[PDB]
Amino acid sequence: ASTKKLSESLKRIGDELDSNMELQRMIAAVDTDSPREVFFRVAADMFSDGNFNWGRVVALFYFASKLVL
Amino acid sequence: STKKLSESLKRIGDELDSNMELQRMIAAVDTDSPREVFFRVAADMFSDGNFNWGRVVALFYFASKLVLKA
Repeated sequence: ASTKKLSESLKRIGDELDSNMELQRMIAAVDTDSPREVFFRVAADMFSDGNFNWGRVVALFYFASKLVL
Repeated sequence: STKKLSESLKRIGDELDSNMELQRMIAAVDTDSPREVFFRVAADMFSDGNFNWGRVVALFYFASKLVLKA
């Protein structure tokens, strides 16, 4: 427990997002014609179990960022 | 197709929320000044020089839990 430990945990997590080549490839393999359709399709499957927890929403926000930027 | 990605993202989000160590350290921020905590953690996260989007999203995950507790 400390501010150092928290920063390293977040640093580790963020670095896991960007360096996960499998995720990056799946994200690139989706589409680039019409992001709106891709977003709602991915969102529907992510939440088909009904669980709308904050971690998943942030994952979806990361995905949308890569789609529009 | 879209399924493997959605499953991948769902797993990442559930892992964030089940990171008990992470949830526990974040819950310990009973500070008079959230701003200082925010800048302190953000400074350590970027002390190398790499301002990559993944770290920013994790900082955004942290900041949301930090600020939306009041």
